[PDB]
Amino acid sequence: RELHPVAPLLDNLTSALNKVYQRKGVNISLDISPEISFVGEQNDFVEVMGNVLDNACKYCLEFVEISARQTDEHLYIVVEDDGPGIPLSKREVIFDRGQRVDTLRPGQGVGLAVAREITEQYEGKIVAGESMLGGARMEVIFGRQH
Ligand SMILES: Nc1ncnc2c1ncn2[C@@H]1O[C@H](COP(=O)(O)OP(=O)(O)NP(=O)(O)O)[C@@H](O)[C@H]1O
Ligand SMILES: [Mg+2]
Repeated sequence: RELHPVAPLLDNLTSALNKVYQRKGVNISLDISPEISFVGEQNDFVEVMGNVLDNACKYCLEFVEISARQTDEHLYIVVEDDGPGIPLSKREVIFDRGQRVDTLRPGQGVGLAVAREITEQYEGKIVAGESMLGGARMEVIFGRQH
């Protein structure tokens, strides 16, 4: 399947988000080596990452960090923020379908339930954890990279 360099896609997403949240002054740092790529449908990668990155910008206090690594069959994108995080007791239910009635602000994404379902199409998943900053750590994993 087609190969998509990750850095440029994340750059496109950040740029769009920097606008939506320009008033908040979120500082988004990226550590994505140039060779890291995503194998699959570009829009799938962007829908998942757009939802996770929008959440980080929305809930952070100021800092958001994005990093990535890849192995032979998997791609790992980690998004960390310095916000309140996701309570231990909620790191499960946030991936289930909820009452998302008209929450369609122009920057809203597909939601985490749908984002996880997309990663599962690639034999992947999304793991909710805690960052060093104490806020959320979301690790997005896509499989089927070989
Ligand atoms: N980075 C984060 N920091 C704190 N809470 C988060 C974070 N990411 C997700 N959540 C929580 O998980 C919930 C569901 O995620 P998601 O499915 O993206 O929400 P949504 O319905 O699309 N609305 P929104 O939280 O504006 O993205 C959110 O409403 C938050 O309560
Ligand atoms: Mg969302």
